[PDB]
Amino acid sequence: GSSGSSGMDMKRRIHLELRNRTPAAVRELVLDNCKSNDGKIEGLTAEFVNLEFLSLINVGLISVSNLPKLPKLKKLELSENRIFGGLDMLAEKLPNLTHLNLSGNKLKDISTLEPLKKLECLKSLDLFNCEVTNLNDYRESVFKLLPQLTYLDGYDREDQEAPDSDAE
Repeated sequence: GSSGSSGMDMKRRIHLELRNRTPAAVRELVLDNCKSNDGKIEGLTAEFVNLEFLSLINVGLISVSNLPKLPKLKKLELSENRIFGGLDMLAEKLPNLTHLNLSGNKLKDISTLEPLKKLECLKSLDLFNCEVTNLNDYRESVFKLLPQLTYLDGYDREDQEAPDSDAE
């Protein structure tokens, strides 16, 4: 509720929130400081279809198959996760995924963004705290693979940091 409490299964928490109103009537819901089941979302329900803002950090997740079909959700905050690879389910699940943070994940290669080529909407992305960031010309090793990408690590092609307001 008011005082952030840790050590609570996803579903268990999500419930405390729904108490306000249907899970399909919500728009912004931060599911941070929660406990997932062996890295398997056992709460998030497709009902969130409406939801647009989804914050997932320090949740200790490894799988991204459970993720419900969210054709609306455009922003997906993901950090401090154990996502090594297999970012394909996101291409189909979130076909309109524009905002996606991949800083901190267990991505130590470029192939981890192979299935990301399908998504021609990804405007902004972050891959900080990753071995891939070290790879030779990593900045280019990502652009060449993902042409649709406009922003990389905050900065854009012109090497100009992203905006603050009125940002789609």
